[PDB]
Amino acid sequence: NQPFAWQVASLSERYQEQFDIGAAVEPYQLEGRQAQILKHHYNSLVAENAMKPVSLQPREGEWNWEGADKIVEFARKHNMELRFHTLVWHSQVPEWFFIDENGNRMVDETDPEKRKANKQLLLERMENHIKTVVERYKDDVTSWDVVNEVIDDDGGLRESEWYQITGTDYIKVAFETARKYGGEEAKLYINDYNTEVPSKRDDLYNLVKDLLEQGVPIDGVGHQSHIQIGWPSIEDTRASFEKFTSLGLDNQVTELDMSLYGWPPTGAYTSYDDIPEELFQAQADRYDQLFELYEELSATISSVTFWGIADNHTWLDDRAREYNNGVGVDAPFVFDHNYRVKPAYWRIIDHHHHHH
Ligand SMILES: [Ca+2]
Ligand SMILES: [Ca+2]
Ligand SMILES: [Ca+2]
Ligand SMILES: [Ca+2]
Ligand SMILES: [Cu+2]
Repeated sequence: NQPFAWQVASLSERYQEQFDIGAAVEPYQLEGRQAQILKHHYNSLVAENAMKPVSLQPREGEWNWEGADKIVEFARKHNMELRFHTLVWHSQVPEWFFIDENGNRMVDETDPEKRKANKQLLLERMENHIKTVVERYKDDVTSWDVVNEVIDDDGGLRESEWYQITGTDYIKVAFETARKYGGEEAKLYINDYNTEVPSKRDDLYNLVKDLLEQGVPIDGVGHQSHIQIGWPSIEDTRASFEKFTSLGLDNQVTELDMSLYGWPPTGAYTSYDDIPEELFQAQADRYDQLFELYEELSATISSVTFWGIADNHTWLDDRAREYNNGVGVDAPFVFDHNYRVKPAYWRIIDHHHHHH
């Protein structure tokens, strides 16, 4: 039976001078064993939910800073980098953004003069959101996820309310506004998932190149990295990192977890004790290879952030229950649901270098 995460060598120290090791957190996890785990193993942090647009400005001019501030205060106290998730997103965004001064839905507007008015009103609202946030946190944040999931899985830009109302300008303006209030040393990222899929990678590459050629201040690309034990391939991961490095962009892994399952995640285990040890071994093998890659590419990667700390709190539990009639569990980390280390931990902390 394995030792507890507080009883073993630090992950962040293992990867000193290669990349920071981060976790996504909620304010209420900043106590007890999870706080202990954070200090011991991570040197970087991101708010799982406290800094998303809906959390911070749920109605116009009503600002909810308290939870965000707590994460910032803990990062200050314990010398952790802080990434900001997220300034602009089609999801988890208040609907008040997309309603005009008459109470009408901007997406439904038909007359051109009013569509242009709506685009300017929406960009002003977006710019004000970003200005207030960045002015408040600019000295505490070291990477900004400026826009999140702007590329569609079937080829284009995502046809969200932002896109339908502003076209591509909400992206140009979010970056220019972040740069303006954040200063030159703010690092501005575009974040997305399935960046390893050739066709999505290319669409992001095209967007970003095009934005860079227009002088839009993009410093890096964020790779959410919601992966599985058998997908995506190391080769495809490698190709993705290198394509963006070729534009002179930093890469960060922003939301790493490795599901035990495929897609859709049926049929999930309903108990942690039901998970076979061969599956955990496979997870360890894959993490080893993944972190060997990261290391191969560490000049191109500034930060690797897991989307949580230990298996007892993961959005992947929700997603298992969503696809399995409300029951089901996932175990995507190197620390288990009781905070004990898993086979994956030993395989990413180790100094093995014999290749495979
Ligand atoms: Ca750092
Ligand atoms: Ca690095
Ligand atoms: Ca779990
Ligand atoms: Ca290893
Ligand atoms: Cu190995």
